[PDB]
Amino acid sequence: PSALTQPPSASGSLGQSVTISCTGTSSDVGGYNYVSWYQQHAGKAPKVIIYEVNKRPSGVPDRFSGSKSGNTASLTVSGLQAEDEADYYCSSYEGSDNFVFGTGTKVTVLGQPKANPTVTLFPPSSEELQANKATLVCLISDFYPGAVTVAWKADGSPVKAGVETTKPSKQSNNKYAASSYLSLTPEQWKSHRSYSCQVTHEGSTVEKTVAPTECS
Amino acid sequence: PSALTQPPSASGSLGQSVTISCTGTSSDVGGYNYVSWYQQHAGKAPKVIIYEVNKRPSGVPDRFSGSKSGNTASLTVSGLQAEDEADYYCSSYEGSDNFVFGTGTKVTVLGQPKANPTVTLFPPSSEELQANKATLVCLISDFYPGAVTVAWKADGSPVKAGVETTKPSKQSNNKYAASSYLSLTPEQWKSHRSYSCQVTHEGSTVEKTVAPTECS
Repeated sequence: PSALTQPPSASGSLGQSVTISCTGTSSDVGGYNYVSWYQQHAGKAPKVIIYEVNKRPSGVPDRFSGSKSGNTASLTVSGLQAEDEADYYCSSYEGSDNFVFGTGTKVTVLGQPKANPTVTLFPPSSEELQANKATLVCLISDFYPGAVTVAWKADGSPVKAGVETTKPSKQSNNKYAASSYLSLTPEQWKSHRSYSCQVTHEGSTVEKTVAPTECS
Repeated sequence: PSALTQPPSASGSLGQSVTISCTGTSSDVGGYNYVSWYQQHAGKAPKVIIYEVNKRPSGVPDRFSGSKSGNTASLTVSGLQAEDEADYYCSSYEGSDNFVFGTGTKVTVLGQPKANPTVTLFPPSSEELQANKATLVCLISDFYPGAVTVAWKADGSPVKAGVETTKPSKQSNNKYAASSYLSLTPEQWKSHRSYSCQVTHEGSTVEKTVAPTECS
C-alpha cells in the first residue's frame, strides 16, 4: 500500500498557513490512528516533525500542527518561514509492521507566480503502428512548482501497469516540465475505446483523452 | 543530539553483496534494540524494509539482512539485483517518543549492462492543430547510463530554439527516460519536409524523422 494519499505539491508565501494531508486506500484507520508526519530536506535529515497525530517531538516548532478528521489526516504550517520549503512525508503503521507512508507532499516558497500544467497527450503514430509497438505520451509543461500527480485512465478505469512518469525538470523559461508515457502493443490499444492522461496540481486536475484510428 | 552515521555512497556488483552500517550511540542504538532501515528509490517514499533490527516485513525481499553489532546496524544486501539502486536510512529510538535517522547510503550497483535508448518521436496531432499549437516530442527511453545528448534538426539546418530537453529521469528499471520537445505553429510544421530528433548516447547517435504525413 501507499493508500496514504498526498496532494502533489504545496507552495506558499512567507506567512502562509499551508495545511497538508493523507487519506487511505483499502482500510487500516478506524482501527489505526497514531500516524507520523515527516520533513525531508534536499538531501538532508528526514526528521519526524510529528508523531501520533499531533504529538510534536521536542525541539519541533509549535507551528507544525497535525490533525486528523477521519481518513484525512492533516499537517498545518502556520506562518511559512523561508527555510520551511521541503518534501514533507506522511505515515501510518498497521499491525506488527505495515509502515505505510503517503506519496510525498513537496512544499514551496513562491518565487515566481503559480503555474498550471499544460498537458498534451500524444497518440501512437501510424509508422509506429507499422513497427508493431505502441506508446502514448503525456507531456506536462509550463508549471510551477514541479510536483505533479500523473495518472492514466483506460476508459476511466485506472491503468497502473505500463506507466512511466518522469521527475520534473526546469525549462530555460524558468518554469517546469514533466512527461509520463504508456507502452502497449496494438491489440489492447485497438480494443479499448479510449485512453486518458490526468495530472494533479494545486487545486486542479486535467484529464485529456485519446482514441484510435487506422488511417494509414 | 546528532544523526546516526552511514557511509554516503556504497557498492554492489549484481550477484555480489553489500553491507551498510548505521553507527550510533548507546542512548539510541545499544541498550535499545529498536532501529530500522528505510529503502528509498529516489524519493517515491521509502519502503520500510526493516524495523526491529532484523525483523523482515513479508513483502520485502529476503536478501536484505540487517543486524545489530556494537553501537551500529548493518544491512547486508546479498547476491545483488541491480534494481536495488537507492538511498537508504536507519532510524534509532531515543525516548521522548522521538527518533533519529542515519546519514544516508546511496548504493551503486556495478556492471549493469548498457541500454541504448528507443527514440519514439512524435509529430503533432488532430486536436493539437485544432487548437492551433504544434508540439513535437521525442521520447528517448530505456537507457543506461543516463548520459544522452539531444539535438534536433530543423529541416536540414539545426534548430536551437523553442525546444526543451528533460535529462535522464530514473525509470522503474535502473534505465532512464529523457524527453525532448519542440513547439512551433502549424504554419511552421507544414513548411518543413521533415523535422528530426537526435540522441547521442555513449558514443552513438540516433536520428529519427517526421514528415508531415498526417495519418492523424
